[PDB]
Amino acid sequence: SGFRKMAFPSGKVEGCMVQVTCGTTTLNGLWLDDVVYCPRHVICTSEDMLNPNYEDLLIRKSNHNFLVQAGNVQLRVIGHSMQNCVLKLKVDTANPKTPKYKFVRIQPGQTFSVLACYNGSPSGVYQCAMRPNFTIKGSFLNGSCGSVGFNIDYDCVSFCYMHHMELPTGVHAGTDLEGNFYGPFVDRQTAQAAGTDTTITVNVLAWLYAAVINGDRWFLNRFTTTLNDFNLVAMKYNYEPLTQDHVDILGPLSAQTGIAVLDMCASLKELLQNGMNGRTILGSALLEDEFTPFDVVRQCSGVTFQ
Amino acid sequence: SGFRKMAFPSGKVEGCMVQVTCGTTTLNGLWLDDVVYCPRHVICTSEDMLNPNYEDLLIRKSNHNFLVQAGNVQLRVIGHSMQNCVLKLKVDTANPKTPKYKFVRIQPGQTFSVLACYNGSPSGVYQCAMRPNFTIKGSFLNGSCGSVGFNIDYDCVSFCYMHHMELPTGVHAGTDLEGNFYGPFVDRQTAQAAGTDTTITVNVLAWLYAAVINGDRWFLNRFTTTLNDFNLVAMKYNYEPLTQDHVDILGPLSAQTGIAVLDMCASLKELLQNGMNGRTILGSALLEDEFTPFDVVRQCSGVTFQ
Repeated sequence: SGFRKMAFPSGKVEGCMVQVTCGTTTLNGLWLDDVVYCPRHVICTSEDMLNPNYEDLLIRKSNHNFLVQAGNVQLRVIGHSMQNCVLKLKVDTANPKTPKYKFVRIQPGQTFSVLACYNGSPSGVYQCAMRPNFTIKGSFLNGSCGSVGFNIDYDCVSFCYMHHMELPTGVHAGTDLEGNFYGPFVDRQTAQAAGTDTTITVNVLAWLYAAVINGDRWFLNRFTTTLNDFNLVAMKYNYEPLTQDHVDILGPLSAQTGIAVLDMCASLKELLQNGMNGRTILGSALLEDEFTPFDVVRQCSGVTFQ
Repeated sequence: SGFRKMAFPSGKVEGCMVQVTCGTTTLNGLWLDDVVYCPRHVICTSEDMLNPNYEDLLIRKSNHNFLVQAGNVQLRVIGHSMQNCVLKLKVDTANPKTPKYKFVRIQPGQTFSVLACYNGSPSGVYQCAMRPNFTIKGSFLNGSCGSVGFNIDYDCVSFCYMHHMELPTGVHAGTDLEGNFYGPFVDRQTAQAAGTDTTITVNVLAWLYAAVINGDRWFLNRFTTTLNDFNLVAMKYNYEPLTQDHVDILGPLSAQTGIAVLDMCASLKELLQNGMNGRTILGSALLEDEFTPFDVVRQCSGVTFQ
């Protein structure tokens, strides 16, 4: 029993982290096979970030201008190219620790683990979600760009995020591993403001199922609802509209607990309208939305990775 | 910016996890040098757990009765001994992935990372604290015993916890790596109830400093207090008494923010008496007590491990 915000084991990703320095800027890179991936703003000074022309700035950079260090050893850069907002630095040595991996572009509402790194060295691991406004609420200081987000299915690491930017409001923006930003954000130090931080309804419901499986049952009420009636309440509280696709995804948790999805929706509706009255659910005083239905099943079934 | 519940990178510990089977019971072991450490209740059936005589049960076990598997390969058990509540299984091969390590017995209030494992395979990593009642609030299913808790300082893993038991109330109990339980708990399936779940005051204060460093400043008030006056409020709310030792430990965070420790205490006192009025601090609707002052400094300074 017990339900915790749980990250994936990070060892497979630790073995891929390197330090990348270009001129005076140092950040992290991801070394997979004979390629190191990093944010293209490694080529920028802080002055450059205000209005960078990346193609022009890149002209002044050769292979030998990218210093790549894995622990205490250099890697030799034999080619480089810009793909969207990432650089691909070809090195002469394939990473002997390369795991099985894929690059995936995730949907808003999906979760992943972040290995926060500085100077190519892992500092910590935590769980994030891609918010509906395409930001993430991470923990990133200077030096952390190029840290990655990932999921693991057995022995395959699916990389889905690379950190690039901190917005003036303290939330975070980045790209997939093909270098395309999530949402409308750009790698320029400008006025970029995030849209509404909407709550991920299907994730709240999954977490309520996790609470029931763990004995936290006080919020179960005598009511049910419909999708359209629930969504009238979802909209007022800045919750994502619940769809039939979401109902289908919650099917297994509904079967395990014997609580119909729409009955759980009516419980959530009462929590939104009445608050929690100073009570807690799984040790939280607010409605948690960064566990997916898949996250709940994994943590409740003990799925492992090798 | 951003502050997250952050675990240590788990790769150094992943390489030490093995599966231990004795008879029909399978759990996890920790392989360091040529010794595998695991809970002694690996020798018990579920019936045995009601009133086990471990010395008697162990008589019926020989080296060859302990099946130890690292991934897909057996390890050969060449000796075994009981130390308190752990078994030490001597194997004929030193773990080639053994990190620099120490065994430490932690104090209540200190935090650590848990690598939850099943059948010797890591499933996830999360952050815990040793509660003042000597329980931990973890996430452990059947199969998870022998999972360990640890801290890392640079390249040295300090192992501090091994999971043994789930209490009927759903909280968790275990030992240090010398096999001595934290608190009064025993490895027997009996009525063991936890004492008061007291809040770790020095950790709440550290987290309030983390909030200020991140721009969450609404709870700063115009008041100060004294240790004795604060502790009159701490006692009413089941908070640990704050001591001068705690004040000294918070010194660096006080210096960085310019907020005197006793001024932060008066802010906390108002939060305890008035509640948070539906507001949040670092995304939490309650007062968080599982970050130590050291955890805050590390996460706020970007300390790394290699």
